[PDB]
Amino acid sequence: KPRIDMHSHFFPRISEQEAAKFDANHAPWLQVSAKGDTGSIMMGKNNFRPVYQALWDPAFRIEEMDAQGVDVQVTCATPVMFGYTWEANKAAQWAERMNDFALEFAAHNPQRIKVLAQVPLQDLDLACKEASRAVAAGHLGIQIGNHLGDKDLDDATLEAFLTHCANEDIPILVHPWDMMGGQRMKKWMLPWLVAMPAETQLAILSLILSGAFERIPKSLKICFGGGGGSFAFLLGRVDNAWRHRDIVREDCPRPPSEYVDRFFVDSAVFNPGALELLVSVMGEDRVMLGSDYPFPLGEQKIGGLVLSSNLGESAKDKIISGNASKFFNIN
Amino acid sequence: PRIDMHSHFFPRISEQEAAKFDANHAPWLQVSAKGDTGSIMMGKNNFRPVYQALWDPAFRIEEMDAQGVDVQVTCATPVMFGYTWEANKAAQWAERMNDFALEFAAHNPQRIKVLAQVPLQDLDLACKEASRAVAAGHLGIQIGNHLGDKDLDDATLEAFLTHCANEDIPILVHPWDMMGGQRMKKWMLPWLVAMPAETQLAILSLILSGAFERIPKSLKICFGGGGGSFAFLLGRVDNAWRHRDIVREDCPRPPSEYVDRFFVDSAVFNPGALELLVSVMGEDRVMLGSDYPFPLGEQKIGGLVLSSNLGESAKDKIISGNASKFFNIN
Ligand SMILES: [Mg+2]
Ligand SMILES: [Zn+2]
Ligand SMILES: [Zn+2]
Repeated sequence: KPRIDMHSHFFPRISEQEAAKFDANHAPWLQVSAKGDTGSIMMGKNNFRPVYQALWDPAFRIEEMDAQGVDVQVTCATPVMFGYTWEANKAAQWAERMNDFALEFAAHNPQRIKVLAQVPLQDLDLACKEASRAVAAGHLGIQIGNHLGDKDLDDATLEAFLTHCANEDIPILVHPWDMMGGQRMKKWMLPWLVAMPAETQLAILSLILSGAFERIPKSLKICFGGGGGSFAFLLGRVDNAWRHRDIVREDCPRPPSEYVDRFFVDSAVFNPGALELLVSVMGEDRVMLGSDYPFPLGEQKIGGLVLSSNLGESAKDKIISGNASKFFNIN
Repeated sequence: PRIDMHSHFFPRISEQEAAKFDANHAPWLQVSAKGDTGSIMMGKNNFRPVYQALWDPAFRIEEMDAQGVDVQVTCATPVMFGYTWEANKAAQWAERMNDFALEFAAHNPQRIKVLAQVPLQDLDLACKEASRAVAAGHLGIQIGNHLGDKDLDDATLEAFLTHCANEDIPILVHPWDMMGGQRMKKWMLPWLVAMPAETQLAILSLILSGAFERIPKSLKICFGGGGGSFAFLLGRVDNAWRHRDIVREDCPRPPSEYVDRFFVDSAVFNPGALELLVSVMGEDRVMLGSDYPFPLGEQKIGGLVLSSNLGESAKDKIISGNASKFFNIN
């Protein structure tokens, strides 16, 4: 009965040169200090965002997985690696290259470290190919971004991808990215605080209200990050709209709240009360422990929030261990 | 007693009276022969179908009797903001609407009270208009968090709040639609996603910019629709403030400390969500709002509060207490 944290990130050892072979303006790459303790994700010549050793160093990662008490970690690509705006073939190469890095990262000790794969989601055919290929090679599932430009999960291209995954029994983690807002949310990390949970909610409602869950096989294992954003809280607002407006009701047959039996969320909500509403809405079976390691905005003491909760001992075990062992079939 | 502090009206404006300001941007009210329906018209195009309750105080009174609702605070439909029009035309528009709300109210000023609207695109015009209208009998103001082309929180908006803080003008802040552009086209998603989020953004903008430090605690200000997702996501904000010096930069106390500087209405449509809202705002800072008459307003006004596991003093505060002191209503 170990701790399994199923939402962490990594960034591969890519040089400006190798990145430039893909796109000297848009391919992210990794610059490490000469010491080797600090580092920066770089976009072309520009500095994207400063980072640290646990993101790229698998040996170093463990030592922190030890002091935190985490026994198995699922990790996946930092969202800046997605490449959804690039040209299909170039992106398909990129995903493959990235997914091999993830295996090299993982293979250092593939018992405590599982990976998820990225896919050229702008191109359905290549995206399925990469998903299958990658899982067959070791990955325990896929992580995708919650939208693709003006396409939300209700889009047929994205509904088809989910359907491929269900049929192939490949678990998906859905991550918000490329946040809405435009020029309204520069300061104070507002995009992490306002737009990310809104993106996630939108993803979730898009599946539910479009009807998608009626068409997508119940075998689909799908998980949303950040506790489903602000979903659980505004659900009542949503049922109410379904109950009193035909246009909200058109493509959605059952009341939206019944659909929480079709997906999973992570536990990253940062507040005991918020976590108790979340479990209430989702059930102890559908909530998995996620940290967002090693980003500053993640919980510094992984598992801490759940562990301190006024929750059943069985509930805690599930969220901390049980649910992801099933979901990702880690054993 | 029982107060509804969140609701709307629209005026009996003809196409021609509208035409004066604009015959294609100023909205007007079309009414059927069997005056039970009709709709808000923009130019000559149907803008939105509208039930008789949205005008006619008489009819509303009778619905206010069915619904056990003793007093109602009602303000403009966001359509008639016009925070995009030229500063002066919008001040003249603002002027008229605020009179319309006064004739609407002069049909039962015990049971019907109104807030005014401002030409927020111009600080002075908006300031003056505000002072005038409360003096005219409006119990306060409703503003959006937007202008249509605004960025939601700058030193300008802060200045306005300060004016109202000083002249004791109470404020209801009401959310905008457009955040997600060419997305959210179906299922009323702007109402379900964009609006909650806008409202959380308005709140967090006051808190993280440090505005509450520079604003007189006499500021009386309420956020619509439960504060959007604010209460549920507050944990996330505190965590950021604690681990990112940039979040902390202009915010000297943890953001959750500032909940004593503002109010929220209770429309969260769910008992579990209402308990959490209360746990965060405290029973003293949540008021009963229905968003009547709109289809997405609560249908049985008060029902979620009345039917809850809150205390009994708690319920009297939400139903009655808070709104009495907030607006000054006895
Ligand atoms: Mg589309
Ligand atoms: Zn993440
Ligand atoms: Zn409203």
